[PDB]
Amino acid sequence: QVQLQESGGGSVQAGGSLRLSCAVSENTGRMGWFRQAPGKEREKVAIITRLGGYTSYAGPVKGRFTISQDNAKNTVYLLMNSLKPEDTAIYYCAADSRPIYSGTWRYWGQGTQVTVSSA
Ligand SMILES: [Cl-]
Ligand SMILES: [Cl-]
Ligand SMILES: [Cl-]
Ligand SMILES: [Mg+2]
Repeated sequence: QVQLQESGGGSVQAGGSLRLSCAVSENTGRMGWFRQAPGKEREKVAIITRLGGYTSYAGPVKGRFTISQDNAKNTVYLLMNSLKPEDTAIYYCAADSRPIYSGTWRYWGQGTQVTVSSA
């Protein structure tokens, strides 16, 4: 099995930044970040291959968030800039060695809450 562990969640002022990280227990072919707003379908945020140069982003975070990886540490990061209230959600990482475009991901982290507020 593969285990995953997210870190770096919390609450921040709108317009601020966060950086989520995800420890993956062993080498996998792909890794991704997902988010699930209240009552809503879980959605792709950003995905990455371990070896290629491939990344893909959800439209609404394109150009604000960046996915990156540290291969030596088996860690995947989600740098989140210019945060908006609509970025509020539980953020999860996932990984496996299924083909890059596959809709189902075999191994999931625990999630962490992200709350963005204007106040
Ligand atoms: Cl920022
Ligand atoms: Cl797999
Ligand atoms: Cl699941
Ligand atoms: Mg999209």
